Amino acid sequence: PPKLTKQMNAIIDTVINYKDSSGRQLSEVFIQLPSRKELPEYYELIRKPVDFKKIKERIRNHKYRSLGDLEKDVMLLCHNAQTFNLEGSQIYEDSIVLQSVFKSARQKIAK
Ligand SMILES: O=c1nc2n(c3cccc(Cl)c13)-c1cc(C3CCNCC3)ccc1C21CCCCC1
Ligand SMILES: [Zn+2]
Repeated sequence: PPKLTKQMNAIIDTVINYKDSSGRQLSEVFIQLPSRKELPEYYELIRKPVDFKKIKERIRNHKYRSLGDLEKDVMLLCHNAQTFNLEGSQIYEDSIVLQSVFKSARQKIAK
C-alpha cells in the first residue's frame, strides 16, 4: 500500500484498538451503523451517517486525499454519535474520548 494509506490505516487502527483503563474498547459500538431498516430514526436525524467500517473502506479505496479529510470523517462520526445519543451517556462520552485519541494517534503516526 502507498505511504499515506499505511499512515491512515495505522491511525484508524490505533483509534479502533484504544481501550480505557478498565480494558474496554471504546470503538466497539461505532464499528457498524444499525441498518436503515432496523433504526430508521437514526437516519431521520443524522444527515451523513458514517461508521469505522466506512472510514476503513474510504482509506482502503484511496478516497481521502489528506489526513485532514480523514479527520473530517472521524469528527463527523463523533458528531453523529453526540447528536443521536443522550448527553452524558457512555456512548456520547466515548465519542468525545475517541476524538482526542484520533488527534493523538494522528500526531504520533504522521509526525
Ligand atoms: O451514533 C451512533 N449510535 C449508535 N451506533 C453507531 C454505530 C456506528 C457509528 C455511530 Cl456514530 C453510531 C449503533 C450501532 C449499533 C450496532 C448495529 C450493528 N449491530 C451491532 C450494534 C447499535 C446501536 C447503535 C447506536 C447507539 C445506541 C442507540 C442506537 C444507535
Ligand atoms: Zn490500492
